[PDB]
Parts: sequence; structure tokens; C-alpha cells
Amino acid sequence: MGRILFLTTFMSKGNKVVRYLESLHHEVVICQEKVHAQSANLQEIDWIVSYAYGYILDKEIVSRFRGRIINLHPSLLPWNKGRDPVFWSVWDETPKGVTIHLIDEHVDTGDILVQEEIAFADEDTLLDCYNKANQAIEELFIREWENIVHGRIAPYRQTAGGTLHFKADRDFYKNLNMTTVRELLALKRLCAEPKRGEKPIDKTFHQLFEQQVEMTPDHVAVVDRGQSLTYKQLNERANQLAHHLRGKGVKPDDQVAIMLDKSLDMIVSILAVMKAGGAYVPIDPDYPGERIAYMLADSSAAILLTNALHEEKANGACDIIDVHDPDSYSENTNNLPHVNRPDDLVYVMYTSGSTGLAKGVMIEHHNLVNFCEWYRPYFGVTPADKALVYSSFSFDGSALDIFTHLLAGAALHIVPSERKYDLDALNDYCNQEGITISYLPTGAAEQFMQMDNQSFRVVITGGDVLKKIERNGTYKLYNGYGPTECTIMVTMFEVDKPYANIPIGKPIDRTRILILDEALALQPIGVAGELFIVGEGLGRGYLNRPELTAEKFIVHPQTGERMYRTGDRARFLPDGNIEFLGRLDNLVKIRGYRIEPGEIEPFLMNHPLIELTTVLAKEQADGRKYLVGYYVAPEEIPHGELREWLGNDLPDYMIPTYFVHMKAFPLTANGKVDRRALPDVQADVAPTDELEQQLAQVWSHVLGIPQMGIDDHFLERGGDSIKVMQLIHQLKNIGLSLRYDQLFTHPTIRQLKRLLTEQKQVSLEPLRELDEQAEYETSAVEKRMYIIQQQDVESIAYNVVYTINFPLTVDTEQIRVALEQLVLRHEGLRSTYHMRGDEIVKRIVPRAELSFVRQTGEEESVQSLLAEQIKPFDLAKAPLLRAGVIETADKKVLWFDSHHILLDGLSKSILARELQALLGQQVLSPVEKTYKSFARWQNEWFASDEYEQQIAYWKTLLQGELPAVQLPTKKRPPQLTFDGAIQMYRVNPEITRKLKATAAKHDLTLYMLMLTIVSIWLSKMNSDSNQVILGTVTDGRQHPDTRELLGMFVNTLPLLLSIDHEESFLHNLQQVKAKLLPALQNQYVPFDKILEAARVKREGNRHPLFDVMFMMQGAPETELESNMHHINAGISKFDLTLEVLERENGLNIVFEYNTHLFDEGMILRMVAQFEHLLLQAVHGLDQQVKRFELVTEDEKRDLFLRVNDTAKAYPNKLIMSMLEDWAAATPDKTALVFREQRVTYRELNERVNQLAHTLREKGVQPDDLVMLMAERSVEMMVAIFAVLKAGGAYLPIDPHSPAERIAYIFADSGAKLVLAQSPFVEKASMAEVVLDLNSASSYAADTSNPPLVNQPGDLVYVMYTSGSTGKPKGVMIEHGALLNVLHGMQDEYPLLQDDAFLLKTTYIFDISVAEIFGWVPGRGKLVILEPEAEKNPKAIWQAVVGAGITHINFVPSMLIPFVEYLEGRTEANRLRYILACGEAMPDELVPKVYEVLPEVKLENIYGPTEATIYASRYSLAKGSQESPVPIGKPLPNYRMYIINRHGQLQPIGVPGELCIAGASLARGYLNNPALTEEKFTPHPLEKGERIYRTGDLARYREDGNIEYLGRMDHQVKIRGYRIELDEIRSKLIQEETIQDAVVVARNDQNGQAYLCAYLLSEQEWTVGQLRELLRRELPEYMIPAHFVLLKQFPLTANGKLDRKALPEAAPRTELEATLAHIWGEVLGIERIGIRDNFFELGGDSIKGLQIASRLQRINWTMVINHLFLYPTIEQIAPFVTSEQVVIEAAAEN
Repeated sequence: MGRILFLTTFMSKGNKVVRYLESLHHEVVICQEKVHAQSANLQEIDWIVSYAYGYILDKEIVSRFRGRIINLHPSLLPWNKGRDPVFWSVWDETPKGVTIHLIDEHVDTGDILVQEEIAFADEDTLLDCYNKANQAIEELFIREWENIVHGRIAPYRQTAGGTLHFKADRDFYKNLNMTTVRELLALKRLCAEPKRGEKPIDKTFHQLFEQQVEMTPDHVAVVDRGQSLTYKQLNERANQLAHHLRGKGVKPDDQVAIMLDKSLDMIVSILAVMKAGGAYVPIDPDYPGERIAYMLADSSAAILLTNALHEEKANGACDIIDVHDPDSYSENTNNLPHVNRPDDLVYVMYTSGSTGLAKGVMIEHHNLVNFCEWYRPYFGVTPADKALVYSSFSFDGSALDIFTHLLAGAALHIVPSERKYDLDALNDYCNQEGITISYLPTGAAEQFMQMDNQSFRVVITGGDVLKKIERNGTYKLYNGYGPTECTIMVTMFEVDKPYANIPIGKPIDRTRILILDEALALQPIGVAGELFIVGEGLGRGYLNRPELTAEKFIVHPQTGERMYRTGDRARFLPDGNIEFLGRLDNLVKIRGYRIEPGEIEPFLMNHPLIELTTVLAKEQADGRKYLVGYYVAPEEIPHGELREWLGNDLPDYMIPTYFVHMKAFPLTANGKVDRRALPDVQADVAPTDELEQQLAQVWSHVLGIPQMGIDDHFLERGGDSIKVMQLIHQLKNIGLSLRYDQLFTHPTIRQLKRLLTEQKQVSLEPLRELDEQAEYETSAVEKRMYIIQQQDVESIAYNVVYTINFPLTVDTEQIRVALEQLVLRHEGLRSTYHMRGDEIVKRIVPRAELSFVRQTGEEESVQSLLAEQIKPFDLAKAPLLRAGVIETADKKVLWFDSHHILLDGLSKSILARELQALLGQQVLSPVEKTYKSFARWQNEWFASDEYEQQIAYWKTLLQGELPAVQLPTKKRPPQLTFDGAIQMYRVNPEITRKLKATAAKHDLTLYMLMLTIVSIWLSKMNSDSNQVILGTVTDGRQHPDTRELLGMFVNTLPLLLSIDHEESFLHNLQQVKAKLLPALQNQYVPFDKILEAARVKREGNRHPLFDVMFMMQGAPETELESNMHHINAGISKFDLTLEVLERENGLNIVFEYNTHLFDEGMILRMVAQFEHLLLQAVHGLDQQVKRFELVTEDEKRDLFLRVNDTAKAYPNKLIMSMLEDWAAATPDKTALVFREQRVTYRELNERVNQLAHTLREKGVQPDDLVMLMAERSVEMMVAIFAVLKAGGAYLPIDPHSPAERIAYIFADSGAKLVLAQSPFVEKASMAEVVLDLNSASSYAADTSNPPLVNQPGDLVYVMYTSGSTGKPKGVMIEHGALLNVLHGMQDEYPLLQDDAFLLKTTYIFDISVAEIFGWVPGRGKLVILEPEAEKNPKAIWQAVVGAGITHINFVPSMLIPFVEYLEGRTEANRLRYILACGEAMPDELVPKVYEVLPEVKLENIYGPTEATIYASRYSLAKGSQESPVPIGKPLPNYRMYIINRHGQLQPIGVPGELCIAGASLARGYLNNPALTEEKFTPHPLEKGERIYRTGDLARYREDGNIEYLGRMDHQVKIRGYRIELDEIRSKLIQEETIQDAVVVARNDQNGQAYLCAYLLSEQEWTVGQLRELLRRELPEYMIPAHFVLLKQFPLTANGKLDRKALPEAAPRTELEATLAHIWGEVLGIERIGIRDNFFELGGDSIKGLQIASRLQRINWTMVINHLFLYPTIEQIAPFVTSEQVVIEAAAEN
């Protein structure tokens, strides 16, 4: 109780805590303005709560509210204080969290009441992190509010520390909100300034030159042809000339012009000017007279040093000092007094005079010094190295060549002018002199790479874009980048492998590169932007141009460092390198696409016959820009070959319309490719018919191509789905009618001529503007939307919300006026929907008030503020659109939300186009047509002939069995859920251009290609299904006069495609196209009509026809539409939606998945598999579809590490050896227990040897088959051990089996002797030397141990199969296979000496083998259970208590009785594990088993006979309950693979065929090579050994365990849903009159399978009651149709449920009759029962609301959700009479 003043940012901030306060009877006064000391906001206030408040309270307000002001700060105090806590916490890597504290006189330092921490994931963005922090702090304020008003929380002071930030501190980071934490940290690390350690150099260039000369005086400095000089002579000459220059008057920062050629005197004069104190200005004598005059006039140089040949080029403007005059050189060879400084100029160079006038770049000494100090240790320039002065001295190229080598002791070499251009002579000179390391420009290096050089060791290139690295030398290639204004180069990269775009490299020492947008803000890693250079590389600026210097060399307003603009578009790579993308002024619009020509260069140079490529943009008289490609080649390549080569990876608008063959590109003085000295030439089946000329003109007006040809494919000339429609529109301006599909079947002008010369079919019927009526009709789409909206009244699943971001200079009132004008313009924004009877009617309102909202939020507060505004709409009120403007701290978010019935895609485009037109002050013409006319026309068209022909296609296609796709989902909810999330996948522009080019070349679109990829992906996830089905969204614009109207026109189409894996990818593309063309031909059919024409019922937890949606959007029309972002409020309309968008020349694929079906890991793995499939199909066009795989290598390794890979070495000693050892060790220990016989180890060994010696004597070799048909007794074990010691394998035969099976086994195997008991000798018919087991004969007197002749590869026992097919075969198992399983079970389950083992199962199965040979290793005792106590549970339970058994192997069919006959009576002991193999263990028996015996462990085991008894184990914990009871990971030395029909690994969730491999695999089938080869097939996953195909269908889990589904030979396809018969078994225990049951899928005559639930009961139950009991929870496609009565299910030998031995109303009251009559009038059935299901008699969503309309016609409001819950008239009756209230009034006078 109290009155709380809630101060915050805006009105709706933190609605959770406000509602929590209002629920606790507390009044909340929301305010956002500044609170005055004496106002109405402070009078009568008990508490004050602040949540990101934008103001500061006064001192008196805090004084009058001590301990009453509670502040909420989403940060871990004292860290991150002020503004933007989460952002600076993620950036500065501080411990994050949330805090709820008090407010003192100081800000953000009060006593902390509550303080908690929070963790931020790496994949979460800053916005998601801020949302999570706000949610956590709101939950904390909700949870700890009753602890503050009650004084429970004890305030504590804060700690001294933390950080502090302000408001503008984030101005440098306004474009980093949509980035993740990992990307933000990477950007922080790769852009952090280095530590204060790089000390600057306080020395110039001449000082370092003198220091180097003093070290290596006699070393040769510069060489010129035949003459060379040393460092000493060069230094002396430079000193003399500098003395002579200083005698004239050379002062610091003064300019001295130099016009000399490449020789010694040039470098001499350069060094002299450097030592004298001035800066040398190089002027190339080869320059034209105009450029030389300009460089002489602009430069303030009064002294010129030139020869007598180039003297007249000076025109006598400066003091000429000839460098050949002896009087022009002094005599003092000593060095000049150093009077220079590092900030003084060293050289002044001019740029190119192309773009404007030449600019005098001023470079200081420290710039060059740093460049040389970086260039020397980086490449290791030794004094023995040689360089070349290749580039002219008027560029930085010569500087790097001269100074770089000159500052390390190298020897420069002057390249001859006769051998400069001729690269052959240059290579010869380099091989002669031994040049190691020098710089060459881009073109020169790319042309020199063809030369065979053997002396080069380091060749550096730069200036232009490097695209060729293939060379003929052993030297390293280095790419350099750097403008003239930033001292030669700034970044260097070492080329080591081919790249599609060669990066420029990392910056040098004391140099940094920034990627900034147009607003001087930082850009994330991977985003293009303008390049900025900072550091020591920057010079002084431009000569005599201070304005341009300040315009270029700028000062950042945020940081303050002096940066330089390079005007180049670059991008930051994640590895630290920088990728050059081109210039910012080269971006040209080529046929509606702003692209860069440079990107076309690496795709044209890939041709083997082309060396150099230059793509440029030229302008024609029409004003359009076209592309021209100049290529260097020895021979001219035709235009068609180049077009075909470029159309493989690039789209049509990226192919140059002209190609020019050149011998060599003209290079300038610096070596760059002259883009202005290129030659431009023009050129040299043409139509003839008037109609052909008209079609060519129309294609020219649409596609924007000046010349169109006849055989020119529309898709090969830049045509998408949009323009085609426009094309049709243009045709409808001439009178020709063309459909959407026909253009895809007639792509050439010849086929268009063939089509337009047959029939007319031109229905020139205008939309026919309707008159002013009171009520207008509605379309079927609007009818469907109204039906869906009235189903869930407060639903926002069909609310379309768009957001735009405008700058702070845009007025909100203007936006409001534009939106009001748009509402008053279109009638759709002024329409209401009503229900007059059973019809949905539309009413027009002439005026509607727009609900415009204006709020003041923040950048990080947008998602929650928009979600708070997403509220359901009322279709009976106008308008149906809400608009709001949220003013953040740097931009304004304009959001608008409408209903899907009024706004779709093209309507959104039109709205964006009109909004941009209104915001630009433009007059729009009134609309001509309305939605009402289209509705009338479409309602009247439903009775025409075209509608019948279009609906006949859907009636014929959707009449048979439809393929039911199955996605790897979790447990589907019982109802239709809509909660979902969205992931994003990015296809880079390269693969996008590749896909588009492939589609255009093979006569396809990108839409059809993506559709085929999605279909192949769904097929692969559906175990390579032949047919798939999925929904798509088209245009729906049926009438031509509807391309400029507002309203929902889109229609959904259920495409049913066929995928043939045996064919190639191109064949599947063609099949998908041929299946999509007729579907798009009949696209104008309502989805409700398609559902009704399917003749298929619909009532479940799945969609009607499809669960996968596929949508695609190309390029937007206007720029405002590109700025519109669609906001999703966590609503998934289907199970999985794939929305492709063509954005930023790349593809954005939105995966809209459901949360109850997919989490985050599964959807990420699915996106990865889709990416892998796309990458496989983009390169494997001719490859087969079955060769493609989904599961990537990472997921395979993860599954192999989590499931398989269990190599554990086990001893190879046979069981016979261990038995002999433990018998000779402990002879007096009990080994066998049989009623009163307690045979030890010694007596057993002797009795076994007495028979083994006789078997060896009567001829028994290894690998022989000895039959044994003895029952459970000591003699059986003795005979088994004797046969094992003899060498042969024992074959168990059931004595109670008929003679036919025994004779068949004897005929199939071929044994040599049969061992049997005394009553079982006659049954063997006395075959071939039979021996009695009970007789005293056939027992030798020798009791010694026979030699261990057997090997681990011999057969241990033979196990015939159960004979499910009819012909059983014996399985051959080796000793190693059994021994490995035994050792694995002993390691997982220790059977020590005090422990025991029971022999329960019959010896005619592999399960009994583990009991027989399990007590061997562990010195245990086996209790041979009597055969009479096999089915008696009491005797087994008593023997377990008596003998004290620890390990027991049970059957999932005998465990139920074994537990029911106990019910927890007496207590047992020593019992540990309970092994259960054979069938699937249920889940409703584990808790009962643990309640009966809470001192045992449950182990679900699985393994066929051919896999050596068991193969997989799973320990069911006592505290864990698993719904699907899995089989667990494989045992040690086991490998279980879930493969598919094509030999491909299945992912998580997708069911596949299980196979087992390992060293414990059986040999094969006895005397059956065909079946062995069929069941044991070699798999490519295991290069050696072999893998057994179990023939079962199972699936994995999230952890790695396998869930046994069922046998592959038994498919479950009931009607159209694939649900196993395991969920029906859950209602068995819930019932009382039925004991045990079973459900078996049966077949009839027509093939339609029908269920038949066999159950056991005391009496026969009514079929109607049995169906009513199952109808409560299970639907109709799961209830069996037949029910029979059985006393007890027949069991087999093992004790399992034999699946092959089984025998083959009226209404009362008034409301009931009313609902029955209503259903009879709507559904169309005469007699309506009181318990009949709504969906049972053809009840669709359409008729579901027809019932509600009929009810409302009788004044009854019924919700469709209530009908979905109560479909029975017996569950709808108690909800109708509750809407009648009799109210009367008084009347008396």
C-alpha cells in the first residue's frame, strides 16, 4: 500500500515491475519530465523508483527522501557508471550484472541494496544483451520488492573503483549495436592503439645517411651501366654540392627544383639538397612542357639543378646551377652542419593532372625516416643486396627504391632507358648484375612475372590492384598500398596463396588504418567503408592549398587525431589484413545495379589466354552507362567466347557489352594503367516484322537494354520476376495478353511470335469501378483472414510490423501528415469487416483517425518498445494500421503495424514508394481502381470456365496419396503452436552471382534453383524421399488493374515436387521447373478452395498440406523500401519457413523455426547442413544428387567423439585357459549350484576333460560343428566346455522342438556327431556316431588339461536365426567376438568372487551365452535354474534370495509378470544389475521396478544375434525418467552407424538404418554366401573390415544415445501420418478391465493398412467403448478399426509377445437438437450424433466459423478455439446457454 512515483525514460518502460506494483495495491505515477521541487509530482509520495532516468534530482528532493529513492542500474557497480552500461561492460571486458541501489547526493554511488551478475554469450548481440539485462533486473526488482519496503535488505556501501562514462562517449560507436560480442571484441583488439613504447626518431635522412657511410665507406653506393661510386665518394660529392648550394642561400623548408635523368648526378643533387637544408622537387624531363611549366610556377623553388640538355626546358625562370660545371661544386668534403629538424620538408611531389589540377604533396623528413626504419628490418636488406631505380624520380616509387636501399648499405643500379620498357633486357641485366630486391609497379611486375628470373629474392608491387601472382621465379611477391600524401606506402602484404581479392596487408610501424562510413563512425569487421590513415605516415599537406589540405587532412570531432582521407573503399578481414575493394567514385549504375567495374577484373583474368584486364564505364548519348573490358592477349578472343566465360560466374549486367583486345596497356610515368589513354571503338540476327519490332522495343523499355535480339533469352539479359510482370503490363498497353507462366515457356522472341500469331484470348475487361454502395463483397483471401482472426481474437500472428530509421532532421509532423494522406488516399486503409449473417462484408468509411504515437526512447530500447505496441486489431474498426515514432539519441525509429489482410509484399512496396514520394513534396495522382471491384470480379470469376480449368488441376493433382514430410524435430505438441524464433544465413555476393549465372545459363531463375535446393534438402532429411511437398507464396495479382492497389493479394500454393537422386542436379532442376510451371499457371485459386478440392480431412497438430514454407524476395524498388525492416514478434506461422532476400548483392536466408520443435543448436546445425548442400550443388551441377551430403565434417567428428570411438584392449586368452588357471588356483571354491549339487572347479574341470579327451580321440578338429540338445543342467555346461576344449563349436538344439526343424538344421549345417541326454537320444534318430551324455561311457580316464589348440578366430558357437522369413540360417560367431563382449560387460559390470550369476533364459538364444560364459572371468558361480521354474516367478525369486544372485538377464516381456508377482514383499540382497535385451523397454515400468526393488540398477541392452548377443547399453538412472527409452552408446570395441539408403550418415533426429561394426562381429551365415554378403556390406566410412546391416530403423538424440524405432520391413504410414504404435501402449495401465495389450499393423486387399489392437481381458469389451476410450486423447488416425478378445497372448521360446501368432446417438434437449440441425445445415449430414466429432464429418476451419455464424444468427457467441477443444456437441452444450441474461424493467403510474 502506498503511492510510488515511477520516473524513467518514457511511458511504457518496464511494464512488468509496474504491473507487479499495481498488483500489490500500490499506485504508480509514471513520469518522464524534470521533477520540480514544488510540484504535484512530489506531494503525497511514499516511494520513488528510477529506471534509466534521463535527469538528475535536486538536492532538496534527495534530502526530503532519504532512503526512499531506489535506482535500477543494469550493471555490476561500481563498474560501468553513467550512460550505456551494457555496451561499455561488453567493450571494456568488465564484470557485467545488474544492481538495485539507493540515490545519495552523489550520482551512482549510493548504498547497494541488491546486486547480481549476468553472463553474455558470444553469439548474442549488444541489443540482445541489453534486453536480457533489462529482463533480469526487472525480475530482480519483482522478486526483491517485498524485502525492501519491509526493511529486510541491509544496505551496504560500494567499493572504491569501477569505470565512468558519459553520453557522447558512444558517438564513436553508433554502428556497433547489431554486432555480437565476439565480433565486438575482435574489432576492439584489431583497432586498439599500441602501447606507449614506439619511440619516435629525432633524426633526419642525411644524418642516417652519414651514419651509414661512416660504417660502410668503401661499399659501392650507386652504379650506372659501367661507372659506379662508393659511399665515401658519393658522400664527399654530396657535401661539396650542398656547400655550394648553401653558399647561394638554401634555408630550411626551402624548395630546390631538380630536373635530371636517371644517373649519378640525380642522386648527387638529391643528397646535396637534403644536406643543405632544403627539400628537392623532382621534375621529370620526359614530362610535357605544360606540366614542367606548371611545376616550376607552382613550386616556390628559385634554384634549379639541371644539365645543359634539359636547360632550355626551364625557359629561364629559376637560378639554373649546372651539375656538370666544376665551379658549381665546392671543395669542402666534410659534412654540413646539421640545421634541419624531423618536421622539415624532405621532398615535394605533384600528383597526376587527370582529376582536376596537380597537387603539390609535401612530405616531412620524419615520414621518410620511419618508412626506411620499417623497410630495412622487414625485408632484411643487407649491404650485399642490389636495387633498381626503375620508377621515375618524380614519384614515391623511386624514393622507396633509393632511400630504402640507401639506408641499409645496399647498392642502387640505374636501369637503362633502352632496357626499361623491354623487360627481356631488364631481366638479362638483373641476372647479370644480380639484383635481389627492388620495387616495380603493378603493370610492370605483372608483365615481368612472365620472365624467367633467377636473381630476384624480394619483388614488391603496388599502386594498382594486383591480380596476377603466377610467376617464373623463386622470389617472394609483396603487395604494397599507400597514397602519395601518406609517404610511399602504408600497408604491406606477403602473397603466399591465390586469392579472389588480394589483400593489401597490415599497417607499418606508427601507422593505423580505420574503416569509417560517411558519418566518421567506426565500422565492424567485415563491413566496407572509407579508408582513413592515421599516424606518422601523414605529411604536412598540399602546397599553397590550405583549404584542400583541411578538407583532406581532417581532424576527427570524437577522437581528435589528424586523419587522412584516401577515398578508397576497403574492408577489414578477420585475420587482421585489409581487403581493397576499389574507389568510391567508380561505383556506377549499370542497368539498375550500382556495381564496381573492378570486381569484374579478376573474373576476366582467370581466362588462360588473358593476362591483364581493365573494366571501365563509358557513357552514350542516351545518358546510360555501359561496361567496356580491355584485355591483353596474344590473339583476339571472340565476343561470344568471353561472354560464355563470364556468364559462368557473373550475371548479365556484370558482363561488359564490349571487349577490346590490346597488345599492351599504356602505362604512365609511375607505371599504373592509364585509364584515360585507352582506345574506344564501336562495332560492325536482326528482326523484320512489325510485331517483332514492337516486342523488341518493349523489352528495351523494360530491361533497359538499347539493343535486343530475337534469340536473346529473357533471363540471360537481366530479367527477374518483377520486370516480367512489368513486361506483361507493357504488352497490355498494346492490347496483347500474356500470362506469367507463358513467358517462362516462351523465353525467345521467336516463341513469342509463335504464341501471338495463334489465338487472341485477350479479355479486355477493365476492373469496372463499382458504384457507391452501402455494403461491398469480399475476396476469398479476406474471407480466410477474417476466419483466422476471429478464431483467436487476441492473436497477433498475422500482424505485419515494419520499421524505418530516419535522421534527427526529419520532422515527425510531416511523417504524420504523409501517413494521414496515405490513409485518406487508399480505401483499404479506411475499410471495416463485418458479419451480416453467414457472409463476410466490407464497409467503406470516408474518414478515419490514425492512431499516431510519439515516444522518446533510446537506441538500446527499441525491440521491447515495439513489442509493447504490437496489439491485436479489430477488423470492425478503421483504420487497421498503427504508426509510432520513437526518438532515440541519434536517430528516429518510425514503426507501423498493420494486419496481414490489408498489407502484404507488393502493398508494402507501394506504400513505401508513396511515402517516399510524399516525404519529398511530390503530387500523387488519385487511384483509379479499388479493392471492391477486384473482389466483385474475383467472386464473379469463380463461375467462369478459366476458374474451372484451374481448379481441375488441383482436383487431379491433390486426389491421391500425398507424401508426408518428416523433419528432425523433438516431441511435437498436441496442438498447433506458433511460438518460434529466427536465424539468419548469409550467402556472399560471389556464390550469389554464381547461382544467378548458372540459373540464367541453364534457362532457370534463382527462385527455381533455391526451390530445388530446398526440395533436395528436405528429401535428404526424409531418408531420400522421391516426392516432397512444401508451401510457397506468389503474387496473386490476377487482375491487371490491381498493381497499384492496397490489400492482401498473395496466395499460397502447395508445390508437390519429385526428386530423383539417381539423376543429375540439372535433371532435377528441369523436373522442378516442369512441376512448378503448371502450378504457377493455376496460381489464382484460393487456398481454401485448394483445401476443399483435396477431398482430405484436417484435424491434428500438423498443418493441412505442408509444414515447410518457402518465400523469396528480389531487389526492392525504392530506396525507402530497402530501409524498411520487418520485425518479427517471435511468431512462427509454420514448422519451418525459409525466406530468401536479395540484399547487398548477396542472399539473406531467414530460417523462421518453431521453438517447441527446434532449439538453437539443431537449427544452427540445419543451417550449416543447408550451406554445405548449397556449396556442393553450386559446383556439382552434373554430379548426381545421391552424392550430396548434409552432415559436415565438424558434426561427424563431434558425433564420433560423443558416441563411437571406444577402443579398449581386452585379453585374447581363451575361456578354456582362464578356466584351467582358476581351477588350478582355487580348486575348493564353489562354481556350480544345482539344487543340492555344489560342483567346484576341480571336479568340473576333470569332468570336462574326461569328455574332451574322448572328443579329440574320436576325431574333432577346430571349426567343426558339434550339436547339443541337452536341457538346463550341469551336464549341459560340461558338454559345452568339452566341445570348446575339443576345438569345435557347439550348436544348441531345443529338445522340445519338432523333428522337422532339427532335420532342417542338420541338412543345412552338416554336423559330425550329436550329444544329447538319455531321453533325448531317440529324437536324434541315431544319425552319425551319437554319444549319450548321461551314460558313463565316452569318458576317458585322463583328467589332464588338453592342449590349447584352438585360436581366437575359430567358431565358439553356432546360433541359428529365429526364422522370421521362413528359412532360418545358422550364424557363425568367433571366439574373439564373444570374448570382447564378455570382457566389456565385466569391465562395465564387475562380477567379483563373492558375486554370482543365474542361468534363466533358454540356451537356444544368444542371451543365454552371456549367462553361460559370464561367471568364467571373475571366479564366480553359476546357478543352473531348473527348466520347470522357467515361467514360475516365485521359484525364481526364491532362488535369487537363496543363492544370492547379482547379475540377471531378463526379457522385457517377462519382467512385467516378474514384478507384478512381487509387489514389494520380502527383501532381497546382493542383487545389483538387471540386464534387459530383446525388445524395447517401456517407460511406465521403470518407476514401478524402482519402487519394488529400490536397490537395483536397470540396464537396457540391445543387440541382435548377428552382432554377438548385445551391442548397446543404457543405464536407466533411479532419479531420471526417459520418455523414449533408448539403447545407449555402443559397447567398447563397437561402432554403431545410422546410415541412409544411399550410404550417407544421418544427422540428429532423422531416422535411418542402424548398422554395427567392430572386431566383435560375427563371421556370417552358415552355408549361405548370398545372405552373408547382403547383410554384411562394406561401407565407405570404414576402409577395412566389414559392417553388418542390421536392417533396423532408429534415430539419435541430443546427447548421443540411439532410440530404437523398429524393424525396417514394417513401415507405419497410417492415412497420412507416421506415428509409431508405442503411444497407444500408454493407456494400458490407466485402464482396469484390460491386463496386457498389443497393436499390430495389418494389411488388406487394396493395400490400405488398418490397425488391430489385440488386448487381454476377462470379458470381451464393446468396440464402441474401446473407441470412445481412445478418442479422448488420441485422434482418429490412431484408433484401430478392429478389436478382438484373447485370454493370453501366445509366447515364444524366449518369452516375448509373438506378433505373428495372433488370430486375424440422438439429441435430447433443445440445445442438442439445435446444434445437430446447425451441423446438418453446414456440414451436410442428416443424422448428427451427440458424440460425433466436428472434424469427423468434414469439419474444416471454414465451416468451423460457419457454425459460429449460424450460432450468432441465433444470438450465440462461440469461439473457434473452444470448438478446437470441444468438437463434440456434448462438450459444446455447457458453453451456449451461458450467454443469456433476462433483464426486465418496471412500469407503474
